[PDB]
Amino acid sequence: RERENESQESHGKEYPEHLPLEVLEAGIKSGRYIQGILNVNKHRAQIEAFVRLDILIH
RNA sequence: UUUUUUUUUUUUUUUUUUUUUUUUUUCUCCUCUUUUUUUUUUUU
Repeated sequence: RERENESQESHGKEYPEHLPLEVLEAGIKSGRYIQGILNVNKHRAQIEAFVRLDILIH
């Protein structure tokens, strides 16, 4: 019963689609976007992703 | 004492041409474990 619910609450997209750069120019300048390097743990490497300014990406 | 006649190896040579490696399939796919990540230092 789960199966149909998880498979029909997934539709036909897997990842957020990207977008242009001038957006990122502005989003920086206006002050709503930080940007740094990104590393990963290695015991847990599918979950524990960090964004060195640390932002936990789950 | 046994004369005379019954052809034979197809004729021909003095014709133009402006293309080009290959060639045509097989789907989506659960990466297991002390961690933040250590870090100066000196002898190459």
